[PDB]
Amino acid sequence: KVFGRCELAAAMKRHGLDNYRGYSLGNWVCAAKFESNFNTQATNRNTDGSTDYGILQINSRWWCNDGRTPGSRNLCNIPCSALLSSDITASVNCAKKIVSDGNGMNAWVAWRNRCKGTDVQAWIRGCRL
Ligand SMILES: [Cl-]
Ligand SMILES: [Cl-]
Ligand SMILES: [Cl-]
Ligand SMILES: [Cs+]
Ligand SMILES: [Cs+]
Ligand SMILES: [Cs+]
Ligand SMILES: [Cs+]
Ligand SMILES: [Cs+]
Ligand SMILES: [Cs+]
Ligand SMILES: [Cs+]
Ligand SMILES: [Cs+]
Ligand SMILES: [Cs+]
Ligand SMILES: [Cs+]
Ligand SMILES: [Cs+]
Ligand SMILES: [Cs+]
Ligand SMILES: [Cs+]
Ligand SMILES: [Cs+]
Ligand SMILES: [Cs+]
Repeated sequence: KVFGRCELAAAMKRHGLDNYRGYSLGNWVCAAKFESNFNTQATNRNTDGSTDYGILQINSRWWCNDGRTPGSRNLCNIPCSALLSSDITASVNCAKKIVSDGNGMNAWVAWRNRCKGTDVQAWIRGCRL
């Protein structure tokens, strides 16, 4: 599913992302935009052979199981396919773990390069919420 921005913001809010570990909802929406363009079915293979899945491009090296990533851990205890669901619960639950791992949202390189320090509130501007 391709979410609308206000639509996604609300679903993130519904699932407790808003200001989770101190990251305003704008941050999570901005990260989603640049990771997946709000597409739950997004996949992208990494140079190291792992693959990133879903709205927030969660990687199969550490977080989810895909069966083809040697050395990986499945720390979210989830098949990577569950991260492509139209329901964002699994992605959200797994992102809470990631953002708690010690480096905050810097875990998402695109966040650091494209959202960090910017006017992230624009991403939720006008949204009912
Ligand atoms: Cl947009
Ligand atoms: Cl294996
Ligand atoms: Cl932090
Ligand atoms: Cs919260
Ligand atoms: Cs909040
Ligand atoms: Cs790409
Ligand atoms: Cs790629
Ligand atoms: Cs990637
Ligand atoms: Cs990547
Ligand atoms: Cs990515
Ligand atoms: Cs495995
Ligand atoms: Cs593994
Ligand atoms: Cs595990
Ligand atoms: Cs789980
Ligand atoms: Cs850690
Ligand atoms: Cs870490
Ligand atoms: Cs990373
Ligand atoms: Cs800035």
